[PDB]
Amino acid sequence: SSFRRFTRESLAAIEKRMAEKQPRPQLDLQASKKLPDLYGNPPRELIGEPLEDLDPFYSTQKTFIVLNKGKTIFRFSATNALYVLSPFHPVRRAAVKILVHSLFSMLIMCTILTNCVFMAQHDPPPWTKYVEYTFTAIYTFESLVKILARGFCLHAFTFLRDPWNWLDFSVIVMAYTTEFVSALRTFRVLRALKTISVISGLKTIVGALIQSVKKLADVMVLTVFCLSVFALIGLQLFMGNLRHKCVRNFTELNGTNGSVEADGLVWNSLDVYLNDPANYLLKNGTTDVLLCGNSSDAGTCPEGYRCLKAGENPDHGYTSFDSFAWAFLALFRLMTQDCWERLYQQTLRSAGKIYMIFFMLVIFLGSFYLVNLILAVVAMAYEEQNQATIAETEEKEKRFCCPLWMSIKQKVKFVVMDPFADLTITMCIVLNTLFMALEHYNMTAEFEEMLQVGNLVFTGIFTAEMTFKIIALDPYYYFQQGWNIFDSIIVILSLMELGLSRMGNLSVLRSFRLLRVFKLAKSWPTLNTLIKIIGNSVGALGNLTLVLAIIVFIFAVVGMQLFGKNYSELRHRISDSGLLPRWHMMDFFHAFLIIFRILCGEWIETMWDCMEVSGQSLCLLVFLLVMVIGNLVVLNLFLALLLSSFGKVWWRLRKTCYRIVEHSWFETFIIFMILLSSGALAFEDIYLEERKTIKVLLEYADKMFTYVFVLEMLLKWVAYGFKKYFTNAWCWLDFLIVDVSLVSLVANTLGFAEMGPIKSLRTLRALRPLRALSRFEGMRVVVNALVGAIPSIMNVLLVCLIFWLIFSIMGVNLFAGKFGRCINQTEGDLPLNYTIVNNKSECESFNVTGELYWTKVKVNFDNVGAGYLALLQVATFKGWMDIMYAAVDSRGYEEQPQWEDNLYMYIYFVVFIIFGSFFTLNLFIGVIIDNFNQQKKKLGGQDIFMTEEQKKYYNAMKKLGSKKPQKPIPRPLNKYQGFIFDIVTKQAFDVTIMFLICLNMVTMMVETDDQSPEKVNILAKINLLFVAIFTGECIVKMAALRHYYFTNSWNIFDFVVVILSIVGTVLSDIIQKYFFSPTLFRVIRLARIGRILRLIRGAKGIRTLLFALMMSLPALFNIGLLLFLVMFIYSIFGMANFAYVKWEAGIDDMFNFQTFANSMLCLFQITTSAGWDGLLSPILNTGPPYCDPNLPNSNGSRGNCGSPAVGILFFTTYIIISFLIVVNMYIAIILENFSVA
Ligand SMILES: *[C@@H]1O[C@H](CO)[C@@H](O[C@@H]2O[C@H](CO)[C@@H](O[C@@H]3O[C@H](CO[C@H]4O[C@H](CO[C@H]5O[C@H](CO)[C@@H](O)[C@H](O)[C@@H]5O)[C@@H](O)[C@H](O)[C@@H]4O)[C@@H](O)[C@H](O)[C@@H]3O)[C@H](O)[C@H]2NC(C)=O)[C@H](O)[C@H]1NC(C)=O
Ligand SMILES: C[C@@H](OC(=O)c1ccccc1)C1=CC[C@@]23OCCN(C)C[C@@]12C[C@@H](O)[C@]12O[C@]4(O)CC[C@@]1(C)[C@H](CC=C32)C4
Ligand SMILES: C[C@@H](OC(=O)c1ccccc1)C1=CC[C@@]23OCCN(C)C[C@@]12C[C@@H](O)[C@]12O[C@]4(O)CC[C@@]1(C)[C@H](CC=C32)C4
Ligand SMILES: CC(C)CCC[C@@H](C)[C@H]1CC[C@H]2[C@@H]3CC=C4C[C@@H](OC(=O)CCC(=O)O)CC[C@]4(C)[C@H]3CC[C@]12C
Ligand SMILES: CC(C)CCC[C@@H](C)[C@H]1CC[C@H]2[C@@H]3CC=C4C[C@@H](OC(=O)CCC(=O)O)CC[C@]4(C)[C@H]3CC[C@]12C
Ligand SMILES: *[C@@H]1O[C@H](CO)[C@@H](O[C@@H]2O[C@H](CO)[C@@H](O)[C@H](O)[C@H]2NC(C)=O)[C@H](O)[C@H]1NC(C)=O
Repeated sequence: SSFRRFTRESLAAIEKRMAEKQPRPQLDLQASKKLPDLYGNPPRELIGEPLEDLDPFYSTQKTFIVLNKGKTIFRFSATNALYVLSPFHPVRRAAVKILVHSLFSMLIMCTILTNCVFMAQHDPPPWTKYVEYTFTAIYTFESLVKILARGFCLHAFTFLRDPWNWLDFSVIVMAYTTEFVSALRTFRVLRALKTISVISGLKTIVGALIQSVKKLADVMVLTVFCLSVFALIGLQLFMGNLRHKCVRNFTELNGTNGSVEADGLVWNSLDVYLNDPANYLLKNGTTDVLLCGNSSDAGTCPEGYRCLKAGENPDHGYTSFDSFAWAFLALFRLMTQDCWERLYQQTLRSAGKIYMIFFMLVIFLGSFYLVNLILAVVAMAYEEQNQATIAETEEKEKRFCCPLWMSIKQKVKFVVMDPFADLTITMCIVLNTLFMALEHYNMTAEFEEMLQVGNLVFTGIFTAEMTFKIIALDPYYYFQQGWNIFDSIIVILSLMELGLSRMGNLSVLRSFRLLRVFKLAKSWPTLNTLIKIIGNSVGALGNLTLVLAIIVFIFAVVGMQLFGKNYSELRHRISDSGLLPRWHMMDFFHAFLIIFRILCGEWIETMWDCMEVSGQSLCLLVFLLVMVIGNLVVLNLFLALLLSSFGKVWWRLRKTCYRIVEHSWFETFIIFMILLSSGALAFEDIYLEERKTIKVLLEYADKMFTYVFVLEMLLKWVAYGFKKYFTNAWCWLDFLIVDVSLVSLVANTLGFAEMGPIKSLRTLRALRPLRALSRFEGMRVVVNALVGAIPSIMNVLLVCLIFWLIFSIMGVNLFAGKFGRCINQTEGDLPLNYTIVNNKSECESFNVTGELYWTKVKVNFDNVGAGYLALLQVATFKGWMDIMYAAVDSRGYEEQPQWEDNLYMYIYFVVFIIFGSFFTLNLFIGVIIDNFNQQKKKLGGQDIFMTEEQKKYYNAMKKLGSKKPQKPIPRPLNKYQGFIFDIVTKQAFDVTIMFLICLNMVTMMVETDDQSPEKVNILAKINLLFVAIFTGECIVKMAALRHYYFTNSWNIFDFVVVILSIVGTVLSDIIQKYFFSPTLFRVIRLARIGRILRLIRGAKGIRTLLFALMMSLPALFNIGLLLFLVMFIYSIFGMANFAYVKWEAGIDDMFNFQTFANSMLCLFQITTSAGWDGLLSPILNTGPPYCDPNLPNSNGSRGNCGSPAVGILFFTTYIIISFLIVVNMYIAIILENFSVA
């Protein structure tokens, strides 16, 4: 009834309606949406035909509606298209019929996919010109349909009205313009964006992505403000420090126009001499110029070398603090924590070791807090649209031999359904995934046969279960749920591998039997959650994954044809020695890998190579665009998955010691000893034997510490009950520590020192700091929080252990003994060509001069135990470079590697990261969030990481943030004071002050290392004007008030910053006429960022976000008290174990474990899980030709080798322990951010 064929009388009626016409359309009637069944199913004769409009909102105007077989509402234009085409024209009727046809949409979709394939081919064949013409013809043909059906721009719903249709018009007009330097074809890849327009599902997701980034202006402004403020701090502190180089010593010849000579050569001038790169000193191992510093903490050049400022720069010239432009980039990289340890070591080496305080604040105030603030908002923004989407569903519902065969069929059915049969199958699955885990590199004939024989017996059992199941219930009913389907495909996949094994030279399908371990999800709940996370990404979140896949492909082909030509021609400017670059862009597969590497968080490493090849300006835009856009989609996908898927004497003495134990003076006495005993541990450096008076003093102190603590335990034992002491977990912790100390002391006095087990027990003195946990309530409440999560953490670790067991066994099968390289020690650690040494047999054949060592990668796939460490390094993105490089080079069993031979081994590492590092991490954070949410509810809706006293202060300080607008200040009746009051209280005065802050902020970015005296004087004069006017505006605003400086707390911040600026601006003039400050002048110069910090008053969004950090300050302090204690404990472990190790990649002469100061620097670097692979490598190696045992050492030890056993345990546990504590910090801000919203 409602639907009818369009008629001219109906058009005239709509005209009359518009006539007397000269407040919201219905959601259910919007375009590209399904029509409700209330109006009725359109007849087959009316589908694809013009029908009158249904919504009264558009009834006034000339609009009409069509529907397809799928009943999608389409609103076209009824006004004359192109001024000649009436809506009733037969050609227009044919055009609109083909526009709504679902077959037409599939035609465009298939064409785009074919075009996307043809755009990924570098150096296309010359016959593709017709294909480009055909794609141009098709795209113009479908574009002409829109013009022939809707108009061009004139009437409401038209072609160039929806923003997405501009893309099609731009593509066709640009394609024809090209048909009417060759790098301008990069615009043709925009045809891949048309996929989003074709699929209606993808369009809404893109709209959701824009909304997510729209709710980020306050955070993005704060992020830019924080980075710019920190850049000015870094600029004024390390201005030109990175240019320090160990220039060779020289002497100046007398006369001869000031010529300078080297040891044997002569240079014309000092400028020419020093700028030469052949007289510097390269760092050991790497090809890096060794930085230095005149400070007492920075590095030192060896004999014959001196520290001089002049030089080019580190990292080809792109890593410097000389200008604000470089300072911003060098600190945005710190914000992302992409290779930040390289800048961490370079700045400490050049400036000094004390400057790690600056890196601590940048990593916290700029990286840890700000990135988490970004992630907190995206989760908040998604929760807002998720609620609305669910709300739109709620309102929709409110409105609305045969008898023998049968006899044996039921008999086997009885056996199959029996629960013991299923349990044995699960037990068989567990054994099968464990028997085949007994795979290593150096096998034997018997072991390989036993493992091979075990394959058929396990495969044969599964076939019998499948054979019995297909006949038991029903052949058709057997398929049913996918659990039965999944078993069928896997069991027949193994049979294909076994049948192929007769000719199976390349057998890898046997590694797919591990997928049967997923059958354990029936009983395991956590395994089910992991499957649901993966299923949601391909299921309900299919569109979001498709958008990410589409975006990654586009950025892969954008860079392939933009930098592909330059990479091939200028490969020598980025080649290691003489070969191709490892990460180039001349091929699509390598182009995609760089995009994937950028998504993983490593961008600047490949940015330097591209900037040195193609162009600095262009490479900066593309690499940063994929960094912002790529992470925005990935973070949206990661957060979407997480939220969607989730006698009287005895009595008398007992009372006396009870009183003394409970006395407060006793409690602080023990705390004093706990801190002192922990402090003396760090004193045992490698120079202890040199200091004769400190080694005996520490030994006496150790005796006193173990005598006081024993007395304390005895007093508690006598006073408190035996059950009371042993029922307290904290008291048990102290009991073990003292027991270890007592055993070591009693063994030393017994004359049984320096033995095997006793000497290992002395190292366990590093657990002495653990006694401080039970005393400070700030740390005890944090420990109480992580103890409650131990059952939840253990469940996730088992699932990740099973998930990583599949990849480790599969990785062992793919690579086992293929990581061996026959290196030549005379040259260096460089694999040789196969034209000389082909395998291990040939390497030993030429082993006549004793210089060919068949070494192997320290972290490799030789067995499941060794494979677990490699997966950990790959998943953590630390040290994975040396794994993929040695894996995409494998050339068979015990064969010499070749450049990119077996190149597609990169796919194995990419898939693992998507599954074992992305989805696995998503499961862990989801469980931890769920667990700690339960603890908050269990505790009574109170913060978990906060003490009782801190709660009072935080609650009291929370009320301080209440906005209570006070009454206006009375006008002073001094005429002149009243006049200045009127011109000051006006808000326009604050705008002028705010404008002056930006000008002062701008004039500090002009600072550069190459500062001429004329530029210095002009800037000094400009600063003098700024400090004068600011004092003037402070002296007139205060003059009007004169009695209420206490109120408006921002009015005291500017008063002290002006006084500080007044002190600074007069000391600088004094300093020029007084003793020159070597480094104190930098501080007073740098103390001017207070003016920049005055912008908080005028920014509401910035102030609110900063208020959340102040809320989370007491919570973060408690968590950080524990992390530093753990870092302190591990540092003492490092000095006792990893001292006197060979200096190598991660262990320089300044970042070793010899001293507490040096070990503290290393552990802070590993706290962010950065560069832990580089530090682990010098411990893993043992024996020649890498290490050299039987080497004399000062502290009794011998040999500079490493300990692979404890070296792996030390770094693996600390990486995990730090991550849990860091995660505790990530959510503490989020909960505070959610509450403050
Ligand atoms: C090719 O041919 C060479 C020479 O025959 C082989 O090199 C030897 O390989 C064996 C193992 O197969 C090594 O034996 C090991 O020796 C350890 C004791 O240390 C020995 O060398 C120490 C000297 O230091 C060496 O390394 C440093 C660098 O760290 C160099 O600067 C030195 O020049 C030395 O090369 C000394 O203490 C002393 O010489 C020791 O003998 C021992 O702890 C191990 O258990 C093992 O027995 C041997 O050291 C290697 N070199 C020597 C001296 O012969 C090479 O393996 C062959 N490669 C193949 C596979 O073809
Ligand atoms: C964050 C994540 O990815 C990145 O690092 C990353 C960096 C830049 C851009 C994008 C991503 C991690 C890499 C691996 C990891 O490494 C430790 C340090 N990181 C910070 C934490 C992660 C995640 C952790 O849950 C953990 O992953 C596990 O699979 C499960 C539990 C885990 C503790 C186990 C051991 C190491 C893990 C194994
Ligand atoms: C730098 C940063 O590291 C990370 O946690 C981190 C996490 C993820 C990625 C990268 C890095 C820190 C986060 C919190 C911290 O504790 C953790 C350990 N680090 C080394 C030191 C920081 C910073 C410190 O200034 C400190 O922050 C405070 O808020 C103020 C002073 C502080 C000493 C107090 C106690 C602990 C702090 C509390
Ligand atoms: C994630 C979605 C929105 C896709 C984003 C794609 C853009 C990052 C690409 C698409 C087209 C590209 C442009 C295509 C062509 C050129 C011309 C090029 O200059 C030339 O004249 C060619 C090179 C030369 O000869 O020097 C500079 C880069 C630029 C603007 C490219 C910049 C990067 C663009 C905008
Ligand atoms: C009963 C359940 C709770 C046991 C859980 C054990 C797991 C925590 C796994 C994870 C990693 C495993 C380790 C991985 C590798 C090895 C090396 C393995 O020794 C070798 O085969 C040498 C390998 C080499 O160095 O080449 C001995 C077992 C061990 C310590 C494994 C012991 C069991 C571990 C700790
Ligand atoms: C290992 O590397 C060296 C080069 O560092 C190869 O060349 C030898 O180098 C030494 C020292 O310069 C010369 O004295 C020899 O005459 C060189 N031998 C030659 C010509 O090969 C050395 O050959 C390599 N080791 C091998 C392959 O035995």
